[PDB]
Amino acid sequence: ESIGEIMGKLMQGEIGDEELSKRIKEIFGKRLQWGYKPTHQQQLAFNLDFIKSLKEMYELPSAFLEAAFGKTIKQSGCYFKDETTTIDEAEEASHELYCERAQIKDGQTVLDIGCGQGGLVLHIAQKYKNCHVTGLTNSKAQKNYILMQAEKLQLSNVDVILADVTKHESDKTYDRILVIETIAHMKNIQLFMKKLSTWMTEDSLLFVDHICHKTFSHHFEAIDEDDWYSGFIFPKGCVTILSASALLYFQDDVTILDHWVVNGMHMARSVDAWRKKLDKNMELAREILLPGLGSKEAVNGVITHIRTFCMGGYEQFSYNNGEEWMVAQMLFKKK
Amino acid sequence: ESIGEIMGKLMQGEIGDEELSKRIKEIFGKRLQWGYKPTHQQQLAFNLDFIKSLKEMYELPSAFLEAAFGKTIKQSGCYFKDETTTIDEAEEASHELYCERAQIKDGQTVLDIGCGQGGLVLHIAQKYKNCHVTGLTNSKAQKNYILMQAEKLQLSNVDVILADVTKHESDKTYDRILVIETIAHMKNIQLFMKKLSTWMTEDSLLFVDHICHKTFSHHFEAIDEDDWYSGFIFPKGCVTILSASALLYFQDDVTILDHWVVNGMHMARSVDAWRKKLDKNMELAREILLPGLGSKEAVNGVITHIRTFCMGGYEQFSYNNGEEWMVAQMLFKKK
Ligand SMILES: C[S@@+](CC[C@H](N)C(=O)[O-])C[C@H]1O[C@@H](n2cnc3c(N)ncnc32)[C@H](O)[C@@H]1O
Ligand SMILES: C[S@@+](CC[C@H](N)C(=O)[O-])C[C@H]1O[C@@H](n2cnc3c(N)ncnc32)[C@H](O)[C@@H]1O
Ligand SMILES: COc1ccc(C[C@@H]2c3cc(O)c(OC)cc3CCN2C)cc1O
Ligand SMILES: COc1ccc(C[C@@H]2c3cc(O)c(OC)cc3CCN2C)cc1O
Ligand SMILES: [Cl-]
Ligand SMILES: [Cl-]
Repeated sequence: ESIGEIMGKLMQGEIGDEELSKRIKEIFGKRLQWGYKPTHQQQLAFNLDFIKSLKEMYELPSAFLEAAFGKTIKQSGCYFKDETTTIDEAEEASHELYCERAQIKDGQTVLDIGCGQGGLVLHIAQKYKNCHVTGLTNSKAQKNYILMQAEKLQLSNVDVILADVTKHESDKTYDRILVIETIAHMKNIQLFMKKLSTWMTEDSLLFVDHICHKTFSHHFEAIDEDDWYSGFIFPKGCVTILSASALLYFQDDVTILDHWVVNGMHMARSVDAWRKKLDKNMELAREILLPGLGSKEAVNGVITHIRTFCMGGYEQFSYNNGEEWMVAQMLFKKK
Repeated sequence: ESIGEIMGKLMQGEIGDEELSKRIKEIFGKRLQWGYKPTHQQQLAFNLDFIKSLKEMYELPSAFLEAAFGKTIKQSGCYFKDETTTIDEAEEASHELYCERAQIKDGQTVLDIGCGQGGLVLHIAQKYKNCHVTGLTNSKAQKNYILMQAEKLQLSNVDVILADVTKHESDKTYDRILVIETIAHMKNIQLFMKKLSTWMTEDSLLFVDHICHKTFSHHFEAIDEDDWYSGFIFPKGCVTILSASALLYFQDDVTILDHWVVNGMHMARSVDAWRKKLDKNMELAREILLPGLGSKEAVNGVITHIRTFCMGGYEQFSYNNGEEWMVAQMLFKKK
């Protein structure tokens, strides 16, 4: 079977969920074989090579997003206490976790880099009325959504910077900088962390949450010629999965204070909840998308892409009961 | 069996080698059970707790040393290419490895912290005639030995500082600072690395080699009431075994450039070679020690201690084909 063949059946809805899950699980299995080395000597050689290599380097309508994601349209791993925890509850729990670990206190200036649909920005703004909370996003649609929500929620302490963070120049500093699942998209990590440090003072803290593998780093890209999945999900080579410890080697400009990981079952439950909600609201979703996409085929294409992302993410993060791919968190101060 | 009972039989030479090895292997096995956590979440919690805790904190005659250790009396893990590599060859190979990884070049000023009997100091001084090489040791006997050897070898580029490194104050800086298996003895790591950084310029490099476990950190101390070994070897709580990654969290004042580990079989072969050489020269060793110790019983005691250290070290570093306890190496520059 060629890529073309599998892609054909997938797009026609000819692959059942069990086969789809099985196929993607196998692809991730091959990544594990690629990444695990026989000795720690070899593991560190592999990991440091990757780290050294790094140092050399249309939008969906909000109504569709509301029908697939949770209440605040969080697009990052959430935190599920119970088997019965809803996605809305898991969003709030994860916001709370970030506030704790980043040591948010009322009255601080807070910058959220790559703030998405602004769930965390709105959470902090509501909980800490004396905080001034700035979201930074490269999407005008996202900025517009956040500002409307802030207006609706009677929040007066929210602003949004519309910028490519890699290009953004400012003299402004913040007490707290948060980066929630944005760093995977950063082409230039060393320069990224350096830039963030220039937006900190001696009293600031930087909190980063990133998708990871516990042991090794990898680009999200085809493992071989049999891998139809990786390039389907990310048609660009624009996504890097750092190991859980990779950022420890990026302390030129910031210094680590604390380090955690969150088991991958939380991410797995997140993507599962999105997949189930999209499935439930499938008819509605196809209706919402049709105007802006132009044809039922183009609508089916976008839905297949998002649904497959969730199915694949489930297999990735649930692998070995969440003990392969997971979420890493780090707290830093400025040098 | 109480500690007293096992200690009694050990001191009388009543425990055969097989039983001795077995007993010590079991003690190390219990340490592994203590250190490995079921999830990476828990592993990082355990490791960060240890790291946070750190941030709150008679001499043997040279003739005896010559009869137990290799030619340069290296008292650190050596590097064995072949099954037939001698300890003398393994000493030289490890010196060479340090020179490569620390990027030693002719003409540099070089400081070796806790230089022991000065094998590395003498190696660098001989190989790089334009280097000025300083050893720092807290032992007058060690200083005296190094200076005599330098005289014998017609070396003019060696000096030795007699100091407790934790108390040593100087304005002098060095192009290269080497720390070979000394950091385990450092009570205050954060302050240690800070002090070293004040002896560096922007052009300096710092190379650290330390005994480690690949996964977790631990004090070298009794694992329970059945552990007669740990306190026998180190009657003080003065030895810490850092994980292979622990020093990544000590980058307040220095920044990592590279990171390696050396499989534990090299250390295992080192202690094995010492044990075999001591055994071969046993009669001679007892003769050498008798004057300064006063009784045959006191001589037997010192020999039992050193021999058991080697037997125990074998089981520790050879555990799981060298993939538990091993040697970590890191290269840093100043912030
Ligand atoms: C996976 S989403 C996480 C969003 C949000 N932090 C959350 O937790 O829901 C990553 C976000 O980074 C944003 N982003 C990616 N590259 C960016 C860049 N160069 N500048 C600014 N934002 C960027 C994307 O628009 C996206 O919303
Ligand atoms: C395990 S030996 C390694 C010696 C040598 N680097 C080698 O590789 O053979 C560690 C050395 O650190 C020295 N040392 C321990 N604490 C010290 C201190 N506070 N100041 C200076 N030297 C110290 C000891 O005297 C000992 O020689
Ligand atoms: C459909 O568009 C998208 C929707 C959501 C995301 C979120 C992104 C993401 C990326 C993954 O590879 C992943 O593995 C399971 C999980 C997640 C969830 C959180 N975050 C880090 C990216 C998209 O590109
Ligand atoms: C007998 O006195 C001693 C002789 C040599 C040492 C060397 C010390 C050491 C300590 C260990 O616990 C160990 O585990 C196997 C191995 C080694 C070899 C290298 N170095 C890091 C310490 C002593 O206290
Ligand atoms: Cl990320
Ligand atoms: Cl050490």
